[PDB]
Amino acid sequence: VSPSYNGLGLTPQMGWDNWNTFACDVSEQLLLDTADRISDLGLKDMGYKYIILDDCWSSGRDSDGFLVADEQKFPNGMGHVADHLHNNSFLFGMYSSAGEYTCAGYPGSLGREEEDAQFFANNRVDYLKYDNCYNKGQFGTPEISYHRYKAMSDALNKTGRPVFYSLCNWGQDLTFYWGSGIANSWRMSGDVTAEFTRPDSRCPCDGDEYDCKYAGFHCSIMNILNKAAPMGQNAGVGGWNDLDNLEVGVGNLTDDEEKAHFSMWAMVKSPLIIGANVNNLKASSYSIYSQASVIAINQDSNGIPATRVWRYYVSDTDEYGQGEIQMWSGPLDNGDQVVALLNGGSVSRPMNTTLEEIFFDSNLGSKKLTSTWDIYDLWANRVDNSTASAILGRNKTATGILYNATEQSYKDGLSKNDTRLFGQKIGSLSPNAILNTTVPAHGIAFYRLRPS
Amino acid sequence: VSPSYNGLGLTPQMGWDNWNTFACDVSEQLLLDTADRISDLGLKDMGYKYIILDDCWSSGRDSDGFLVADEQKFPNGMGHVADHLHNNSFLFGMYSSAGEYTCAGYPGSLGREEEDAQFFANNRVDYLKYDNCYNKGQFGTPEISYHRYKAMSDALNKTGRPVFYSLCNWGQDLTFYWGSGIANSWRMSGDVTAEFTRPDSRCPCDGDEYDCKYAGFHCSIMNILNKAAPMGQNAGVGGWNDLDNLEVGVGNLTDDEEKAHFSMWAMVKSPLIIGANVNNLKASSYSIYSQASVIAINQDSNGIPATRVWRYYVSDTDEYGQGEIQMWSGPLDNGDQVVALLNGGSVSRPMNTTLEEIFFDSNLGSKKLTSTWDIYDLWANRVDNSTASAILGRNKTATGILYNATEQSYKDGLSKNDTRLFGQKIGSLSPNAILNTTVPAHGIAFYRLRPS
Amino acid sequence: VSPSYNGLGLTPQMGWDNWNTFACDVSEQLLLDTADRISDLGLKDMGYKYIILDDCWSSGRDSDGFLVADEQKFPNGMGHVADHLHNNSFLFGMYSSAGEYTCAGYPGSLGREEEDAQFFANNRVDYLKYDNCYNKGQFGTPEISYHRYKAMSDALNKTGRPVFYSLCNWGQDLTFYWGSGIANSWRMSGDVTAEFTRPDSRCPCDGDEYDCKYAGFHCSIMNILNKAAPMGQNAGVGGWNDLDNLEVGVGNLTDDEEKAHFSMWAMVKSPLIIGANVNNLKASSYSIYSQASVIAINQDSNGIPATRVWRYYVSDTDEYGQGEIQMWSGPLDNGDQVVALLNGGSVSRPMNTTLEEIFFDSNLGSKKLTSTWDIYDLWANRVDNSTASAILGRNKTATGILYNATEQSYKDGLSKNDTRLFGQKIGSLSPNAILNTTVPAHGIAFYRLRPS
Amino acid sequence: VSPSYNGLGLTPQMGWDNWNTFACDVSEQLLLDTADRISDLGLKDMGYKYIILDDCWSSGRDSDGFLVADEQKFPNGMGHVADHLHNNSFLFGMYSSAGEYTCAGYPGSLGREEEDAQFFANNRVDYLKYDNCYNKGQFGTPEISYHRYKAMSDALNKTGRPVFYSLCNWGQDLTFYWGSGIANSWRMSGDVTAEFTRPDSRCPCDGDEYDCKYAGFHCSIMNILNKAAPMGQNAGVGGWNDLDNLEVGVGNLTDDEEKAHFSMWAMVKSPLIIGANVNNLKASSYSIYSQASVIAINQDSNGIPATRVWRYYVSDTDEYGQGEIQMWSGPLDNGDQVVALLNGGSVSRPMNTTLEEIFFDSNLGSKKLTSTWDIYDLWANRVDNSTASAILGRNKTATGILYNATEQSYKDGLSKNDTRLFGQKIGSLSPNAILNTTVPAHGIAFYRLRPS
Ligand SMILES: *[C@@H]1O[C@H](CO)[C@@H](O)[C@H](O[C@@H]2O[C@H](CO)[C@@H](O)[C@H](O)[C@H]2NC(C)=O)[C@H]1NC(C)=O
Ligand SMILES: *[C@@H]1O[C@H](CO)[C@@H](O)[C@H](O[C@@H]2O[C@H](CO)[C@@H](O)[C@H](O)[C@H]2NC(C)=O)[C@H]1NC(C)=O
Ligand SMILES: *[C@@H]1O[C@H](CO)[C@@H](O)[C@H](O[C@@H]2O[C@H](CO)[C@@H](O)[C@H](O)[C@H]2NC(C)=O)[C@H]1NC(C)=O
Ligand SMILES: *[C@@H]1O[C@H](CO)[C@@H](O)[C@H](O[C@@H]2O[C@H](CO)[C@@H](O)[C@H](O)[C@H]2NC(C)=O)[C@H]1NC(C)=O
Ligand SMILES: *[C@@H]1O[C@H](CO)[C@@H](O)[C@H](O)[C@H]1NC(C)=O
Ligand SMILES: *[C@@H]1O[C@H](CO)[C@@H](O)[C@H](O)[C@H]1NC(C)=O
Ligand SMILES: *[C@@H]1O[C@H](CO)[C@@H](O)[C@H](O)[C@H]1NC(C)=O
Ligand SMILES: *[C@@H]1O[C@H](CO)[C@@H](O)[C@H](O)[C@H]1NC(C)=O
Ligand SMILES: *[C@@H]1O[C@H](CO)[C@@H](O)[C@H](O)[C@H]1NC(C)=O
Ligand SMILES: *[C@@H]1O[C@H](CO)[C@@H](O)[C@H](O)[C@H]1NC(C)=O
Ligand SMILES: *[C@@H]1O[C@H](CO)[C@@H](O)[C@H](O)[C@H]1NC(C)=O
Ligand SMILES: *[C@@H]1O[C@H](CO)[C@@H](O)[C@H](O)[C@H]1NC(C)=O
Ligand SMILES: *[C@@H]1O[C@H](CO)[C@@H](O)[C@H](O)[C@H]1NC(C)=O
Ligand code: NA
Ligand code: NA
Repeated sequence: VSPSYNGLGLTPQMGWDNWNTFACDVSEQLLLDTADRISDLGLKDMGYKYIILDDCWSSGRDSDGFLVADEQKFPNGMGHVADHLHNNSFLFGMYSSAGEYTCAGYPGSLGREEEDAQFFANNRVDYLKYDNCYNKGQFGTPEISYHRYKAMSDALNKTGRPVFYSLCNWGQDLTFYWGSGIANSWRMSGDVTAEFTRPDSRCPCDGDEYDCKYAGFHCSIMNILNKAAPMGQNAGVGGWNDLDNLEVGVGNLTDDEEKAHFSMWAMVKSPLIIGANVNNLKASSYSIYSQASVIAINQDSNGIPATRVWRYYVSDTDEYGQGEIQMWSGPLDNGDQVVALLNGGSVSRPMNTTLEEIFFDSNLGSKKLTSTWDIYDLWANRVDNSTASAILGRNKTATGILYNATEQSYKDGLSKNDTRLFGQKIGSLSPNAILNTTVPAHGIAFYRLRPS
Repeated sequence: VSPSYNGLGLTPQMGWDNWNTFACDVSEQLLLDTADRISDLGLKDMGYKYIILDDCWSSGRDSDGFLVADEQKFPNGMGHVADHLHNNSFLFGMYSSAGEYTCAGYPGSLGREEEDAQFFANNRVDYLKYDNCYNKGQFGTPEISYHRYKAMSDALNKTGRPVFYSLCNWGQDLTFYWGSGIANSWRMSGDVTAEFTRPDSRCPCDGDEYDCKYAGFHCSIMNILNKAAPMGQNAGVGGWNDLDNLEVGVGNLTDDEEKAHFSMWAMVKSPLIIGANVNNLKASSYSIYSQASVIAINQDSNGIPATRVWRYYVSDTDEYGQGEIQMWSGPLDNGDQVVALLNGGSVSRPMNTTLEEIFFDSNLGSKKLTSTWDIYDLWANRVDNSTASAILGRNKTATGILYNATEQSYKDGLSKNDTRLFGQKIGSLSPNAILNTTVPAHGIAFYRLRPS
Repeated sequence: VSPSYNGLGLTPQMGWDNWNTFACDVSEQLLLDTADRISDLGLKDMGYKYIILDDCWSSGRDSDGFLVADEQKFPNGMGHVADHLHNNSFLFGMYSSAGEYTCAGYPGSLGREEEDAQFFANNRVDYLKYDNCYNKGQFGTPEISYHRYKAMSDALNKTGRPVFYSLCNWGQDLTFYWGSGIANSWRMSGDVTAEFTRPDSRCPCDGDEYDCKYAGFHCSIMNILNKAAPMGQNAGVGGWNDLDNLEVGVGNLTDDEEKAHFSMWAMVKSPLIIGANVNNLKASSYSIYSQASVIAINQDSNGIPATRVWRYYVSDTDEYGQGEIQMWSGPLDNGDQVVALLNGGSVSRPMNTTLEEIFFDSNLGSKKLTSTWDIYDLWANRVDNSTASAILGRNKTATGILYNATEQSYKDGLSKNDTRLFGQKIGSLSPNAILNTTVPAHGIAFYRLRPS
Repeated sequence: VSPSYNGLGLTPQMGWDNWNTFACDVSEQLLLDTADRISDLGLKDMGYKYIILDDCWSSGRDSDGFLVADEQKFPNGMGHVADHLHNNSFLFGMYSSAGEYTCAGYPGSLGREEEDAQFFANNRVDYLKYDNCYNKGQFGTPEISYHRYKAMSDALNKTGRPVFYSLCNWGQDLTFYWGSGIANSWRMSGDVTAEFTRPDSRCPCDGDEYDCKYAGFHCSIMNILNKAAPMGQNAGVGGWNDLDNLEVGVGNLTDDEEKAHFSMWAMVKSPLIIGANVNNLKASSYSIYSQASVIAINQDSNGIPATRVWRYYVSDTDEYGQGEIQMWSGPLDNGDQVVALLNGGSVSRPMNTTLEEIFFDSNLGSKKLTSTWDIYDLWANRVDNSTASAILGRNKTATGILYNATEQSYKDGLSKNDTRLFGQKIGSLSPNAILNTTVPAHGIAFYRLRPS
């Protein structure tokens, strides 16, 4: 534990980034249309408040060496986009790289940190995603990467404008060890893709290689979760591990795959940044993003990432030879416990645990192991495909259907025993007894345990 | 071999640390009540003399930048705690981190070494445990970690007050190579836990990964012993490998597990720091901590860590799939040999060795291989559960029961053939013959060999 | 993506280097005789335009510390060789090492970069191959190797003469990450040899060890391709991965082995540098080097290295126990796709794929997966052994037989639907259908897919 | 290739070091008695000319900070020992460490290089073995270790006295890459021990881990040879890989084990430093050290370490589970080839090769593969146990029995077809035919091939 370095990131950030679905094809209009949609779907008031403009936004630098926004894409400048966002209670995120160029080859901020931070503050930006392309050999040890990322941390501080600082160096040089003192979150892997298990030659480090020398990209969901597993102990209030944008509503993930993915990102206290096109978002994916019960886990006050209790490889493997099952467990601020039974195997299987496994650091005879716990299904009462379809088609309003965190914070809701934040009680677990469930292929049993 | 850098640590340190059982809930009263108990149990006069106050003791820094003790927890200042300790023939240990913050998020000493060392000397501290949380990217190579730890070594020297300097950087950047010239001991792994074999996702480096890039914590007893195995050659008089505080009397280790753990920590010349709550210590655990014969191994003059002679995996595995058997052997200053037959398997098994294996660096026809050796059981004559229970319940005194090392040092005792320091002769081993014993699951046969 | 650092290497370089076949036995006469032959074979006008003089060319340094060409080997100086080359529309490459000495022990350029770059510019050199022998400990981290290679990059820039800068540090210290900002290409492995699969003790890093600490040499074709596989994502316009000179026409590779080797080097956008003796080049090898269709892949505008889609080990292993099969796929600027079915096994086998695998980053229902694609065999219409033998024996001219890229660029040819650049249409692949072929041992099916 | 940095080490050094058999118990008398014995046994005139005094020779430093020889062990100073050695045509070696202390805890030379080099030159020393104990964190990257070893290289040069500079840093930080420009030889592993295969917990890096982070010691013969295998390419005239002192005549190696060990150290161009006590040396070991034919391999002019052609694990394993077979081959300056068939398995086995395997870098149809080669057994005509026993017992003189390299160099002897340097012709190997032999357990077939 340490205080937040800048007072921000007291819980992981939530929002949306245009990259997965728009790439370099960005504009003021795109950003504001999306923001309007995120507001109208009631997703903004669930906490998805950072509208993060990614790469390809600039056209070069002026005679003073200042970044210039592309005037075709942003005819009114960036500050004007910020103003529209702020006027609808959004926060505005922008992008650069700690290199000569950005990943798409636009002007990068390496050695230009003071001017570039100043540009972002002049344009009323609230968040910076800060990449690792073209870093001119300034990597390879913790100390060199730390000083490069600190250069922009300090420059942003110098502006006097609070900026949520999001590192994007893919875990390179053990970022989880040094991120907290200079940043609010850090990517800890190469880019995720809409694949649950698929090994990819562009992502050469497997799930056990958390200290990876070629982060790459097109890393699968499970590859990234596995990399993140040991890293929870180095995250907490003010500084989070970042498992990359959610692929919910992107590509061809099954409903089970999307539930597993959203639930596990929540449970490890990853940022929850929508990667989908919200104006081209299907019903099942929308109700995943809108599951208040799961977001409440992610937004637990004094948040602690959950711990992987066990992992076993199974003979039920998919088309790519992949198949493993995992149990995760983690404390919650009100005294409850989050439990995940994760079936990464190719077939539906029964999955089981006990209080001894769930309360993994509790001694025999402790009050946690001696007590009875009520099991709540965190996926109960999800917005059904019909209501979701109605809301997306603008025939129904999200107001009164989705939980409004702006009106009543997750903390306050949990205190008042709000049904929408706990899911449904489905039973109880006593000492000596076992919790048994059937878990779909590439799916999850996601529970909140409460003292009876 | 090299001289002790500061004249201290001529044998490994012994004492107690409040962390395992009290965490941040510390006070003067806790410290003095515990110290009184350690004195009264006769554990102080066995050599357990460092009372080490861990994290969470400070409240901030004053207008001069000096550390301030929490005045609620320490109403009289730290120097007053030291005075009480010294008046009962104890030594006083304190804690900081070579980082911006301590592990629990209190003020750290990085870049503040001169003031902080001065604070400790002003408060009459005799020992510093010096952590590795929040190190601001100052790790990753031997040279950078060495200079950070040297900064505090030098600062402590500058005060003129002798301070036993205990490194806590978890082996990071090959500490065993550089610790000796600037420190008296160094942690060589992530934190131990009360588990004999259990792999843990928070401790991602297995037993063979001595050069680990994510030390983590909740590492099992065997995981840490295995990591330590190759490191014995880089320890000795003045500078020791530190396998973390003893879990004897903590959690739910079996009696065999606690004997194996205490015996192996002694045998590799780890510090022997009680991790138990001494005012909530069970009988079997108390008599483990009080085994004079085993402490005498640890406190051998001109101490040499023992060497692992062999390791084999066995089919008898526990609930976590773990099972291995090991033989260790090491020289003792008086010419005797310590031998350990370690059964990490899940079932009781017969275990065997010969003089050739025991005296692993002796040539055929050498006088060690040609001679007959008397076998002594170092666990013979342990304080029985009844006497231990009586002493702990304050119905019997430890005086005249436990060995008094203050009255007569371990060195002197061994010279005078003191029965309490050798255990019981159980037989002899001749050339060509084999030593056979039955060793309990997760247990040990721990012997001292003497020339007949 | 980033712009070319110096405006060169817009596509990978093509040419010839004397090393494989002449070693230190070089002279003006050798160079000009070879160049005449490369011109007359029509290989120059296919794009093989860099005549690269390798090691052993100098005799020492003069009283000013300037490099001196060996006056026995180069009686007229180097600039005179350049002039002859330029007068036949060739470009001239030379060699040094970023060390005290070159690999063969001649004067190296480390700490002498300004003078040596000046020497090369004074002698009208167009290309520098820059080795990594005898680097005086200046390696081990990205930052140190980057600064050493940057020293010569800057020195060459200072001369004002455009020089194509080719790194030869064998991938050491993750060159693919830092090469682009200071160089046009970088060797990414130890030296290739004329072996398709053979493990060699002089090349201790296997195919999966892309981050290798002892690059070595005598690395097999497949060893180097495997190392290169994850690296494609860090290559592109202006800066390429270099898989070493082609062994086509060197040693005893089969015709299938040479086709696989040439096709895969083309497909990953490696430089295509002839390693053969062109005055001692056999017919089958000549027609491999002259396959316009395959060169057009390598010289695709806005070039993207292909991606390895899958790799499986097979039971059909060669004399060295090696056997694997691979599928590669990559985009082409005009919208076509290159597909490679690679049979590294010891026997001829059927090989298969689908549109879903070929278009690996396309979603179900996308227009690429829903469309029908015409399959073109890129090895169709290769110059037959008879015509090749006739041309090599100076009985037939290459004019009107080999494609003339000087007359009409690869880009322009592809636009005009030139038959010589596409191979032969052999069928079509529809959704849901499978592409089936038989692939010879150590051979390849190499296709261009075009929308029907 | 590069020139020798200082003109020395044109072939690997030969001599003797007192450590293995005398440890810290050294004196002038020991050194001169041993030297007299090495002279009288005719071993000096075979090339064993460096008498290397190891650790524990000093008593401290004087008021000027100069090293002081222990006046009890060296009553006349070191220069006087040098004079006696030089007067019997020996060269004198001494020892320090690139650390605060030597390995045995005597004064080390780190930061004292100028004075210490001066001390050695003042005392007429010809050779320095320069250790790596207590290096004060100055390791971990190539650059830091290189600069530490360069500091003493430069200091020795500054004295103006030629000193053969022998590195002893156990291969740490890839010494084979940077040793040549500053030193004549470099240890490339932790200390050898008199075990042919035995894995040891004190030597945690196995045979494949050439880039080892804990070199350790008690490494077996095969462990060290395996580590050395890829390193041959970075050795040659002026700078050699050092596989540690020979264990021939030390401990309990079989005669086959000692022949394999001596032959392989010769063949890879390791230094050949006698580790035995020459006044307590058995007959079989003496005739191993005196095999002129094998020394001639090691002392080949323009020496090239041999290459491991293949390695296979066998089911015939020893008490430690070890068993592998290897073939090595290497060029010799006169055009001959050295071939080793190495049987590391537990039983006698037939071993076979062909000209294609022997001449591993030769193309089919080359003159080496098309020619017939005479096979010479390099172990033929070894001094029999009787003659050896007679010489050692001072009943026979070595003069006229052992080859005298002082009288006639190895180069000259080979030119004159001297029978003593070639062994005995036992047959011939033709194209298409196989060389078949039976090789004893842990033994070797060691051949020189000559064109018929
Ligand atoms: C995944 O594949 C499904 C078919 O299984 C496909 O329908 C999705 O693409 C989306 O299809 C929608 C048709 O109802 C269409 O309206 C939408 O534009 C389209 N999305 C895109 C980006 O083309 C695939 N998943 C996704 C989210 O693309
Ligand atoms: C391990 O579990 C045992 C039961 O097998 C449990 O009794 C121990 O906890 C201790 O129990 C004592 C009851 O006699 C009690 O007096 C003591 O307070 C309690 N310890 C703690 C810290 O709660 C468990 N081991 C330990 C040492 O905690
Ligand atoms: C590979 O081995 C073949 C035999 O299978 C051999 O012929 C090649 O060497 C070349 O042989 C030619 C005979 O027609 C000869 O003219 C040529 O000089 C010779 N090459 C060399 C360098 O000696 C072998 N391959 C190669 C390309 O060397
Ligand atoms: C290895 O073991 C053999 C027995 O197999 C033993 O004899 C050797 O020790 C040497 O024995 C000699 C007896 O003839 C004796 O003269 C000699 O001093 C002794 N060596 C030492 C150092 O004690 C063993 N090998 C060696 C070379 O020690
Ligand atoms: C935002 O609202 C403020 C009123 O609070 C107004 O002054 C400003 O013009 C608005 N900007 C935009 C772009 O809507
Ligand atoms: C700048 O840094 C200081 C911490 O040193 C902090 O108090 C302040 O909030 C920071 N300001 C901004 C704008 O982040
Ligand atoms: C909602 O639709 C998704 C597919 O988009 C499907 O997987 C899931 O089963 C549906 N849930 C319901 C309400 O049946
Ligand atoms: C300080 O260092 C010197 C060694 O240089 C030593 O003599 C002295 O004992 C040290 N003092 C303390 C208080 O540790
Ligand atoms: C002492 O009690 C422990 C349990 O606390 C038990 O394991 C052990 O067997 C007992 N020893 C005796 C004296 O029987
Ligand atoms: C030198 O560098 C600059 C880029 O800073 C570039 O504009 C110019 O083309 C370079 N000149 C040469 C000769 O490469
Ligand atoms: C051309 O010759 C090569 C051998 O050099 C052979 O492998 C191949 O089959 C031949 N191709 C033709 C035209 O048959
Ligand atoms: C010192 O170094 C130079 C090489 O710079 C060399 O010429 C000379 O021989 C060296 N002298 C000694 C004594 O090694
Ligand atoms: C010489 O003696 C050794 C044992 O010291 C033995 O291994 C070898 O067989 C003997 N050689 C002869 C001449 O038989
Ligand atoms: Na507007
Ligand atoms: Na004398």
